[PDB]
Amino acid sequence: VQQLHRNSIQFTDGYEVKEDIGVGSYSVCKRCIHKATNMEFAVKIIDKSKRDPTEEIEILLRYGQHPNIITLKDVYDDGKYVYVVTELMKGGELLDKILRQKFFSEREASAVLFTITKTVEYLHAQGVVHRDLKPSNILYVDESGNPESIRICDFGFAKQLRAENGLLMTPCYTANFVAPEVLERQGYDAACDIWSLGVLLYTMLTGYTPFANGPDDTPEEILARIGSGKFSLSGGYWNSVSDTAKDLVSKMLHVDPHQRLTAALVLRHPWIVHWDQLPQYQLNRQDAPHLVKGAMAATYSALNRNQ
Ligand SMILES: *[C@H](c1c(-c2ccc(C)cc2)c2c(N)ncnc2n1CCCO)[C@@H](C#N)C(=O)OC(C)(C)C
Ligand code: NA
Repeated sequence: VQQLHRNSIQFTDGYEVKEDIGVGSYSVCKRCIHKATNMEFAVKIIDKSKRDPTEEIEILLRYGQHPNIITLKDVYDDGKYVYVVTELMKGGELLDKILRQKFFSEREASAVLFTITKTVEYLHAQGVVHRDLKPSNILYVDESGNPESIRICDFGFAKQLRAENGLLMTPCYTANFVAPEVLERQGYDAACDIWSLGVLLYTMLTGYTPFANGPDDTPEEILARIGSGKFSLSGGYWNSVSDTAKDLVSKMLHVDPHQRLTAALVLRHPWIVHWDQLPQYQLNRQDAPHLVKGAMAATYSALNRNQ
């Protein structure tokens, strides 16, 4: 792999390291400054002895050109750590910014889901599944609040479909070859990416998550809700929401992964297609962004205990 950058020169040579902006067990995101131009960037630093970042980086190299995918700017490998330099996101988490907008509308929500689902329809069509589309991994690059500034930002769990050979495959070229039940697994992962977008949508419309009330909810109870197939689309915050939007929600959160909408079908839904008939007036939402952040972290911690 030309992703063998161990031979060139120094990250610390060309950038000034600033503060952490995110932390995990085998990687860290810090903010940084390109010494020569004084321009700001983010840099995920990845421990090579703990994880192999090759698939993330390749995916970023091939698809980072997408207007709604985080854009890779540089990358180093001093041997022990890979330094992945990107554009720095100045708009914060998308869902959080939206929840703190008292007058957010259905029309806005549809444009947001369009932009995001368009992006995942493209990834899926190129054989990529994200596997971890939580709302905290979707950010705004600036504070304009335009859909154009949405970025999906972490591909640390993303998977590119391959044949046994180790050769890259698109869902379209299904001739080979390396297709043993791996078929169904990719098919299920893309369905989980859609589910995650259903969760995002639910929460945008009403200001709460469908399967968790706060960070204190036990993982067992969240899983029971998730597996019950049942969730409320009535009353309170749901009264003021169109029936077209509730319909789309039911189909993106459909408990049956085989009945769950595809990205392609999501974009053919009237709530996405006839945006121009969607109301621009206020939605009636709960106002508890921090509680939601907790419930969201709870929902994914409960799902990701194994993975
Ligand atoms: C990293 C992160 C990034 C970022 C994403 C991807 C790559 C290759 C490099 C950096 C980033 C950017 N570009 N702008 C603003 N904030 C950014 N963060 C921090 C978000 C808050 O934690 C994180 C993400 N996404 C991340 O996942 O960090 C750990 C893996 C948890 C350490
Ligand atoms: Na991009």
